[PDB]
Amino acid sequence: MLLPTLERLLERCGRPIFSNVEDVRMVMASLLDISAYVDRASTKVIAKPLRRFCHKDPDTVASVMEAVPIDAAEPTHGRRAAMLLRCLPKHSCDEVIWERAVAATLAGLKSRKWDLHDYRVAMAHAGRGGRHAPALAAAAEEFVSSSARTASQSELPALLVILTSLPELKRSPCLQVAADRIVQLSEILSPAAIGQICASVNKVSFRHTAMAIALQEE
Repeated sequence: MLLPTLERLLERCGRPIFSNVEDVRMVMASLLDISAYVDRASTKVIAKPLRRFCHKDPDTVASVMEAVPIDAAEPTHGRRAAMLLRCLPKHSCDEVIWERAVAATLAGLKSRKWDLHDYRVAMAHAGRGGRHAPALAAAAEEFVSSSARTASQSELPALLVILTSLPELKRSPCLQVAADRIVQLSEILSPAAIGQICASVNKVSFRHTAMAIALQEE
């Protein structure tokens, strides 16, 4: 609800200064509630101790997660899910919570009210886990389709990162669809952008003559 109220208590939460379980549980409930309502900078800071207690025990995660639920049609709660997956351990996490987050991400992917970085963050963390439920990647071939309809120079690096990161999408024709978009959008020569395109294409051995000539013209 209030961002600055809970930020000063992080130093007393990561270290067991507040040895009481209930006090840190209420603090973590407030932190999870505000995690949806953050800026682009405090998102990194809030997850520093929360990742540790999330790694500690799935029941500790659930005691706070049920206190503050997660919605998929809202950008802020979609983020809440994103840093949930950020803090979710790759090993000490029950597959039920993983599937619940997967369903939330599915409904959010069909919502698309989230900010542009939310999809990248959620997909990166899902790939980091990668233990179960690749069904999102399934729906991904539609989402990467929808972005391909607009596919402006700003969203193109994120779209191709999403495309070339998923193992199921490595050989999908939407790669060629975005490839022809790159040809049509060859007038944009932003160095960091083309760096991202190169870091996306090099993930696989993608070969396309039009990309080669168009990229090597400049």
